[PDB]
Amino acid sequence: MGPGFDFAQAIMKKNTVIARTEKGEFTMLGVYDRVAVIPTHASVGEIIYINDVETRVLDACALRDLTDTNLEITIVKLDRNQKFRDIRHFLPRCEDDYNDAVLSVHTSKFPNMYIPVGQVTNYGFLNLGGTPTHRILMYNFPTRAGQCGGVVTTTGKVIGIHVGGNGAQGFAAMLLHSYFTD
Repeated sequence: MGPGFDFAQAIMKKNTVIARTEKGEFTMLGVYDRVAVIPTHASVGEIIYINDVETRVLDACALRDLTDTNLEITIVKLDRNQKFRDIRHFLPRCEDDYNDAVLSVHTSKFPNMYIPVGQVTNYGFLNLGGTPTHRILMYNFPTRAGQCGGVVTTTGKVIGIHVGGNGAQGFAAMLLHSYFTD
């Protein structure tokens, strides 16, 4: 409908796949080469389905900060025959608050879904499903089961992936440029 939805759509059309694990279907953001991200609660194993194709997992790393606190991001390298467009230059370098964000989801259940979530707070600590979690972003939208792995963007920035909600608020794990240096 406007420039926020335009940037979100451009990311969804080239940099997402549908990932299936034993714990469900997730929106999965591809970042560069064969490297993608997914919430750690997806429990990635040795094999994953990517757009309903059986795919070997070459590496999976559940990120934690240097306090050894959960970040809820898993970085996955896929045994896929095709690279993602490199979008690392759209990742923030530092922890920050944002205005006018969009949460975008693409699954069997929720295809071509875009949600204007508004203002995003650098919330920090969250007890997420019983697990102490850092670098959480918060937005005042009643997000639901099926939106985990959804991409959070502003115009020109890919800032996080949706990891949970409390019925009134939604929560994303930050994406930082430093996670994807090579």
